[PDB]
Parts: sequence; C-alpha cells; structure tokens
Amino acid sequence: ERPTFYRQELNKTIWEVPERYQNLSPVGYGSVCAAFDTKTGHRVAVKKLSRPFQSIIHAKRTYRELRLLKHMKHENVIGLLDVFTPARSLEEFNDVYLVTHLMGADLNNIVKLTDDHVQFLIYQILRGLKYIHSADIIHRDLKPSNLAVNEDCELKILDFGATRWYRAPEIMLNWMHYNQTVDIWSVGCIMAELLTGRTLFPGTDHIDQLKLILRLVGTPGAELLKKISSESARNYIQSLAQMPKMNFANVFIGANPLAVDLLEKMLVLDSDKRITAAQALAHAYFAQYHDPDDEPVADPYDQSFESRDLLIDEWKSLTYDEVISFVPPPL
Ligand SMILES: Cc1ccc(-n2nc(C(C)(C)C)cc2NC(=O)c2ccc(CNC(=O)c3cnn(-c4ccccc4)c3N)cc2)cc1
Repeated sequence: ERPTFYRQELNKTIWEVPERYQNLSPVGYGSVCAAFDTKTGHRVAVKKLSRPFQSIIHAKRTYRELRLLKHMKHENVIGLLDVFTPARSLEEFNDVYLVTHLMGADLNNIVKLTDDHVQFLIYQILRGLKYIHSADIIHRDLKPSNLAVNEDCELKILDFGATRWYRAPEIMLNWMHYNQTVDIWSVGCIMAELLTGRTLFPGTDHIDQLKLILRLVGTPGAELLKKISSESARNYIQSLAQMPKMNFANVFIGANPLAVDLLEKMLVLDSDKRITAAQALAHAYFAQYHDPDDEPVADPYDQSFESRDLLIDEWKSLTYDEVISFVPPPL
C-alpha cells in the first residue's frame, strides 16, 4: 500500500517522508538529511531534489539522475536504496526524494597510503568505471570528493553534482575526439596524488592547467597532430608546451615501477591511445586483486532520452513513472 508520511520544517525547508525514516538531521550537497531507516536499523541519507520541475533543463536533469541511479547495481558505484514522493497522483506530483547510504567520508577525508592501499583503491575505481563505461556512460567529473571510502578502504564512485585538476586536456582544448577515456585521465591524476601526496596538475586556470599537463606528457607527437583539423589549434597546443619538459621517472621517484608504467598509459595526450578501464584492470600493478570472473559489466542502459527535446510535463510524467516502478534492492 502507500506509506504514512509526516511533515517537519528543517533549514527553512518542508520535508515530507514515510514514517520508516526517523530522526532526520541536516548534513553539510543541497537539501540532505541523515535519517534512521527503521526497516533495516541502518542510517541513510535522504535528499530532497531542489526545484526538480522548475525548467525543461532541471526536469530532464531530474529524470537523468533517477534513470542513472536506478541502473547502478555495482559494489564500486553508489546504489539507490529508495526514491519517493508525497504526491498521491501525477496531478499533485512536485517533490522527489532520493535515499542513499550515508557516505560522509570522501577520498581526501581518508588521506600517506602504502602501495597496497593505492593498488586496492585505484583497482576499485577502475572496476566501477569498467561497469559504468560498459553501459555507454561517462562520469566526466571523477575527483577525490566524488569517491566515497569507508573504514575498510571500500570505494564507491558517485557524483555530488577543483574539477580542472582531474579534467582531460582534450576537453579543456575543445578537441573534436571525446571518449570514455576522459575518465581514465582523471583516474591517472587521482592515482598520482595517492602516490606523491600532492595534486599532480594544480592549475590556477585552464591555460595554467594545460601548460602543467604538457610540461609532463610533452607536446603532441606527429600521430596526434594528424587528427587536429585547425592550424590555429595545432599552433596553440604547441604554444602551451614551452615550460622545461619533465620526466615521469623523476616526478614519481620512489613509486612502484609498475604504478609508474600504468600512470604513463593513463596520462596520454592522444585519447585514442589512452588505456581503457577494462585494460587497466589487467595491468600487472593490480595482479594481487585482478579477477576476470568478478569484474562485471552493466545491463544495457536506455540512453535514447538523452537526445530528446520534450516539454516539462513530459519529463515530469517520465520521472513519476520511474518513481512508481522503482523496486528496492534486497535487505
Ligand atoms: C545532475 C546529476 C545527474 C546524475 C548524477 N549521478 N551520476 C552518478 C553516476 C552513477 C553516473 C556516477 C551518480 C549520481 N548522483 C549521485 O551520486 C548522488 C545522488 C544522490 C545522493 C544523495 N546522498 C547524499 O547527498 C549524501 C550521502 N552522504 N552524504 C554525506 C553525509 C555526511 C557528510 C557529507 C556527505 C550526502 N551528502 C548522493 C549522490 C549526479 C548529478
């Protein structure tokens, strides 16, 4: 049947939740409350989406995030525990509440890591990425604050929705060729940081960010230069590669040589040549955790809504239907 809801005001916001969610306490992320889930005995996070149907773009953003979260059924990716609305009908349908595990510990919050803990943490990012990538989805904003890590170094990829530090150079140069390996660049930047204890490319702006990248990875080779249409774009990328060249051996002095080999395959300017998540999992660096029988891919994900231009009401109707058809994961 439909649960009993109860109403309170917090941080001058009206919350209306099923009575199984008790002891709501605001945290930090927009409108988010820690809550005790009386059904399981476990603490969860309840998020009330802000102005979910305000515009076409918010409405599609609401739909997008619900469709994505409902799809994610993987150890190393945030899962959706519950979604609800107070509305008894599409007529009254206005607010959308998502329930997740309580994270409140990101990759920075947890780092001074041994080689073994870098292996396990980068292993879990790549296992999660393999999954997300297999369903034709790109994170685009992988960075330490978007990685939940509990006491036992267990890692989930999520998106709380400085980015430029972990951002692939092709995106900041506005190159044509984009692929899922923009996420691998990011993983390379995260791994480098876990090894050295400092941001690899702490640019103050996108031009500084690119100059710092090119100092390490080098000016484009003949092969890459071949794929760039514009003389002014080929001049400019060569323009930004004038800081005295650096070498990977020196930057990662004292790292496991296998880590350094894997970094050199991730931090490749030519995204056509960048190692994929599935290939990185098979690299010797992860021999202690790699199991080809336990690195699963995602079920097919229907992205055919991403290309659509629809009215607010259509986005809201599709969203309502996804709330109603939601089936909780097992206890
Ligand atoms: C527009 C949009 C579209 C899609 C996404 N999207 N994409 C992905 C993938 C699958 C593609 C990666 C995952 C997501 N979104 C999330 O991940 C996400 C959604 C909802 C929630 C709700 N919980 C929380 O906010 C939460 C839980 N612990 N804490 C916490 C507790 C104490 C202190 C600090 C924090 C929170 N603030 C959380 C996350 C995001 C945005």
